[PDB]
Amino acid sequence: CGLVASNLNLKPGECLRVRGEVAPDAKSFVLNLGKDSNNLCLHFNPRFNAHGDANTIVCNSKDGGAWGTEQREAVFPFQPGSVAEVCITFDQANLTVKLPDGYEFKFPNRLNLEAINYMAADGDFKIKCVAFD
Amino acid sequence: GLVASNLNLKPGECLRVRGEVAPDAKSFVLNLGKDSNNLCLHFNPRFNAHGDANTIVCNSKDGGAWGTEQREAVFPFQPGSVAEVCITFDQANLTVKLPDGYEFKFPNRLNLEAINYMAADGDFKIKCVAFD
Ligand SMILES: CO[C@@H]1O[C@H](C(=O)O)[C@@H](O[C@@H]2O[C@H](CO)[C@H](O)[C@H](O)[C@H]2O)[C@H](O)[C@H]1NC(C)=O
Ligand SMILES: CO[C@@H]1O[C@H](C(=O)O)[C@@H](O[C@@H]2O[C@H](CO)[C@H](O)[C@H](O)[C@H]2O)[C@H](O)[C@H]1NC(C)=O
Repeated sequence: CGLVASNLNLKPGECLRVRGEVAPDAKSFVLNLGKDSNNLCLHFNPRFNAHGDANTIVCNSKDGGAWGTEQREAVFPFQPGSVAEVCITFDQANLTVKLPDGYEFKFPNRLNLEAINYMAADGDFKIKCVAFD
Repeated sequence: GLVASNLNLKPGECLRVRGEVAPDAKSFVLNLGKDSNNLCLHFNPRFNAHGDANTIVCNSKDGGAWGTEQREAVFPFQPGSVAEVCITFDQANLTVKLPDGYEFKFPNRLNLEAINYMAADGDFKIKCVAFD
């Protein structure tokens, strides 16, 4: 397991910037956001080739230790052996993951927490920089 | 304040922390090590705290026990402004680079093969954390 950050006081509107390195042999990587490891309002999992998925982003929530229903997208703006930057924010309705080029993924806010307190990276993704602004 | 785990910061690698020092700051803390009980560096600039003023306080914590405290004479921090600190370590010392060109060494007393844990506290709002 990779970088774990807690006591982030990320309130609605505030923006979490993460820059990291995608491994050359990347099958998938994971960015987890929420209250703690059992309460995730966003499980952001780009799968190059993993768990039956190829070049597909799988988003989900985890509520009280229980996974929710997976949501899949068409576009896949990630490539192995490269640098990936995401800007993440949320409001009462959705979590939004923005990519520099203009890509924008919305995931429904299923947990409705006051803040994002927890971030964890996993899989083939080496976090290089985290910024709160 | 912010807590980071599984940093896996190896010797020679550099940890960059940028933050916002409160206008009425009394003190803030950067803790580095294995966990809250095992700190190879307790970095504690004191503006107006524990009877001290404009003093950089450093110490270690080994198995819950504070080590022998040390202090630097300079103080390149100024409340109500942005401050950046860069930390690295070898087997002998931790090297802390301060904003205004200043740099000092704190003896490596914990014999860890990596820094895996960081905790911020006090009047210091972290804005950026970088690893390389
Ligand atoms: C059988 O379908 C597959 O089920 C697995 C599973 O372990 O249940 C799914 O993989 C997990 O997905 C969650 C998020 O929902 C998380 O990413 C875990 O790390 C995965 O192990 C998988 O999505 C699913 N595959 C399909 C239906 O394509
Ligand atoms: C006179 O000794 C003083 O003891 C206090 C104490 O509470 O034990 C010291 O304050 C602590 O310092 C450690 C690091 O050394 C850490 O910062 C704690 O948060 C503080 O409570 C104080 O530094 C010390 N004064 C001296 C030795 O000048």
